[PDB]
Amino acid sequence: KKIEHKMVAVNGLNMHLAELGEGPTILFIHGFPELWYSWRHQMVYLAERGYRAVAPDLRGYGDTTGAPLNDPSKFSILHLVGDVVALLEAIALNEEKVFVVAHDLGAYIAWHLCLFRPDKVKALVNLSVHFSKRNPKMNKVEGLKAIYGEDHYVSRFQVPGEIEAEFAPIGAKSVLKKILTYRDPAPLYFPKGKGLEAIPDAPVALSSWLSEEELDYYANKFEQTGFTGAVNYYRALPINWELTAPWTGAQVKVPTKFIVGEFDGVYHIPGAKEYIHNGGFKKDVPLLEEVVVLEGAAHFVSQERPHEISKHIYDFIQKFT
Repeated sequence: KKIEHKMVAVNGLNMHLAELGEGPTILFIHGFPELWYSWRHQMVYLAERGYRAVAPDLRGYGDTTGAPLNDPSKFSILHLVGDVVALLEAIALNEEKVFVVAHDLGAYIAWHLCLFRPDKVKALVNLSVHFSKRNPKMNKVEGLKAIYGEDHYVSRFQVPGEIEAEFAPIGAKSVLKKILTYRDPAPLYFPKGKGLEAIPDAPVALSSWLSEEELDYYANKFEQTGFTGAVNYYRALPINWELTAPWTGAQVKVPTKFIVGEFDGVYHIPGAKEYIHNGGFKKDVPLLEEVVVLEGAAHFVSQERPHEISKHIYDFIQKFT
């Protein structure tokens, strides 16, 4: 029983989907800059325990085709939730509700799926990115720029072609290696012309979870696709902010478990810890169960602590039968 791959017509895309197992569906939604492949350990673990694990490559990523790279407006949170809703209708026709597990920008998508269509989701496991209450004063790009300045990765990703040109002489493999193995709680910085020089390196032994073969899987895909599709998600943040104004004050009503690594940059955004632990998060997400912080772990928890993540998913979703 190997992982099986197929292509599915969804919301104007030809979407690549990996799938393993039979039983109730768990949809796994990857983040940046990742692929379905980031869920490899979880898919095996949950498939072995009687679930059908499905992990697509998102719009602009891997083997999923059809989104115009030159228009970041087509990577809005509304497009992305549209993709997911369409995917579910296509592949989980007889399950009114499915389990969802998501990481990073996937978790951002998943929060909005749950806001827009709670009728589709049975329970949610989100990793790294907590619910963000929409700030009426300004968009997230402006918020983060005001705090961390123009070199902050989100700011540097904004102008089309600028980050792509920065990465071009470096090559996908080195960029991915540097990002995947990053462990410092500061956000990533890409000062113009400096390549990867503003990104500190951790001791090598701390990235032993990533094999060369795993790294090559990612690098091979991104060499082909480039980074534009992925980076366009961040270029859409300003319009996402405008487009989500209808949900000011709305709660996420899906049962949820949130898990984050101690050294994850998003977890160190000013105010985030307070929001997460001191009640704000629970107020917006009333069925949020106790938050989990993984000691000694950074951003890519599914790959860095696969057993801990797989087990946390399993134990949570077992509560619903």
